Amino acid sequence: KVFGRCELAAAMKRHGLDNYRGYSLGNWVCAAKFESNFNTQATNRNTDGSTDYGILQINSRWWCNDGRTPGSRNLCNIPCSALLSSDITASVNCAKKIVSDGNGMNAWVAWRNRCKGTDVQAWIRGCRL
Repeated sequence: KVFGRCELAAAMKRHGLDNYRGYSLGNWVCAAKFESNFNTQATNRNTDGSTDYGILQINSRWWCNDGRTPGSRNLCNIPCSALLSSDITASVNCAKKIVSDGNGMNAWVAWRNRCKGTDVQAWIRGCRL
């Protein structure tokens, strides 16, 4: 599913991401934009052989099982394919764990490089939330 911007913001808000570990909603929407272009089915292979899955491009090295990332963990206790569903529940719950791991949103390199320090509130401008 490709979410609309305000559609995704609402879903993220419902699932409790708005100010989760202090990160306003627009941080999460901005991250989603640059990680997946709001596409739940997005996948990307990393150089180390791990793969990123879903709207927030959650990596199989640590967070989900895909059966093909040697020596990896599955800390969200989910198959990586759950991260591609049109229902973002698994992506959001897993993101909660990731952002809690000590580096906050810096865990998402695109957030650090493209969102951090910008006017992220723009991402939710005009949305009925």
